Amino acid sequence: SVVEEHGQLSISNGELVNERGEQVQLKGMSSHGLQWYGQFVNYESMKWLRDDWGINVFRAAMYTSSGGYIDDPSVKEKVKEAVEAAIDLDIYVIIDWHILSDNDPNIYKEEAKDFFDEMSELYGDYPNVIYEIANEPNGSDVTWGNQIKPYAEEVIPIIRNNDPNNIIIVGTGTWSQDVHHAADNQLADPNVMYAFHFYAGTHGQNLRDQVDYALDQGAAIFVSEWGTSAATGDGGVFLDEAQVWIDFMDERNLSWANWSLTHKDESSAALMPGANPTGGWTEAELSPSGTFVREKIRES
Ligand SMILES: OC[C@H]1CNC[C@@H](O)[C@@H]1O[C@@H]1O[C@H](CO)[C@@H](O)[C@H](O)[C@H]1O
Repeated sequence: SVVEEHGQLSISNGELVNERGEQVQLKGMSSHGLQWYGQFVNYESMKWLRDDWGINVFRAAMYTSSGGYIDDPSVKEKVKEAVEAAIDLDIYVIIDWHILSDNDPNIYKEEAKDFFDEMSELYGDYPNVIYEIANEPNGSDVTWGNQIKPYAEEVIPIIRNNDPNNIIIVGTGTWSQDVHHAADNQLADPNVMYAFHFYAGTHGQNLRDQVDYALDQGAAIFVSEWGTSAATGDGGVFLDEAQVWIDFMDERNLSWANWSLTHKDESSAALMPGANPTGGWTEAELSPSGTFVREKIRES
C-alpha cells in the first residue's frame, strides 16, 4: 500500500515528496550490521514491522569493514533479500554502504562503485530503493569538500547510469553530523539528500539548530540513523531527549530510521534476547528502546 500510494519519491524545494508532489515522511527501522545480526532481516520480520509497528521504510546496514562486505562479500545477498522483501511488502528500502572504521569513503570507493552499479542495475526500475552511499564519514582528515563530495561525484554517476532519479542519501562529516558544510556546498543532483544522525544521549539543542540551518539553504535532510542511547549505541536510554527529536522531525518533515533491530545487549537495541528473528514479538520481547520506537511509529 505505501509504495503504491506514494510511488516515485523525489526532492522538491528541499523536501521529500511523493509522485503527486506532496510531502511524505518515512519512519522505520535499521538493521544492525548484516554480518552480525542478519537473521533479523527477512520477509517475515519485515512484514511484522510493517503490520504491527507501521514501518514504511527499512534500512539494510551493510558494514563494509568490521567483518562486513570487504571481508566477506556474501552479505550483499542479504541486502538483496531485504530489498526484495521491501518490494514484496510495498515499503521503501535503504541500501546502506555502512562505512565507519573505514572512516574515509574513498578507502573502498572502487568497491562501492561496483556494488552500487550492481544494485542499481538490479533494482533501478523499482521506486522502493533509496541508496545511502556512505553511512558515517568521520575524522578531522575527512571533510565535505575534500573527501566526501568528490566521492559522491564518482558514485552518483554510476547509479544514475542505471537509475536516473531514485533518492540518494550522502553522508556528512563528523559521523554524519556536519550538515552545515554540506548545505553550503551542495551536490548537483536534484534527488540527493544529506544524512544527519543523532543519539539522544547527547544534548541536542544546537544540533537541531544546525539541521535548521541546513534546511534553510534548501538542502534536503534524511535522518538515516538515530538512537535512543548514547552515541556508542549503549550507555542508557534517553527518552526525554528522544521525544524532543521526534517532535522536531515531525515539524520539519524529516524521514528517519532507528538503530537498531537486534537483540544485542546494548541500550539502542530494539529487541530482548528471546525475540524471534521472524517477528511476532510480545511486549516483553521489546527493549525499552524498542517499545518507545514502536509507539512512535504506531502513533504516526
Ligand atoms: O555507535 C552507535 C552507532 C552509530 N552509527 C553507526 C553504527 O554503526 C553504530 O552502531 C554501533 O557500532 C558499533 C561498532 O560497529 C557496535 O559495536 C555497536 O554494537 C553498534 O551499536
